[PDB]
Amino acid sequence: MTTSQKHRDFVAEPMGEKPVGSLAGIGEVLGKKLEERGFDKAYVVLGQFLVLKKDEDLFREWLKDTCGANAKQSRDCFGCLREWCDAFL
Amino acid sequence: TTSQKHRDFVAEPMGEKPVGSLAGIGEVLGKKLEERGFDKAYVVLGQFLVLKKDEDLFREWLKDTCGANAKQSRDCFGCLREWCDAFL
Repeated sequence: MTTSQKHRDFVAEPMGEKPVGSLAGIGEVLGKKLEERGFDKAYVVLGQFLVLKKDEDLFREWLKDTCGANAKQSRDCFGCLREWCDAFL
Repeated sequence: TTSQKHRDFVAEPMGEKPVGSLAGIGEVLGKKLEERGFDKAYVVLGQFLVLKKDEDLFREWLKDTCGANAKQSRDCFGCLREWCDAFL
């Protein structure tokens, strides 16, 4: 396995009310910016992922535009949501 | 109370179910939702989640987007709310 332990912890269980910083790739800096834009719980970011029909390009650009995520951060966040959905949705 | 359609939806993961699997979303509403990009039930769940599960704003969005009446929007909200309580 090459994923983070943090990814593995997120994808191992339903997310409930977990904060946005529980997502892989979302450190404290990106998490604060997301919270300031209203994306305060991980499920709100899941919602955007789903409204974009799980499209990697659109979601990763949305994250870049919304909190300044770089390529690795947005890839990690996308992959964590994608695997969570494959497990639970 | 609730329909069997509702109970069937809240009983299991929705996967790739079409938008018409949602309680309240009949033939006409489903067509108008597909026309606007909401072709799968999970895309509507996405909007419910982006709106932070807010009942008034979600039901208003659904009326604005596909013409759902009060019963239809109530049914659709309730099935997404109960699905999330079971699975999210």
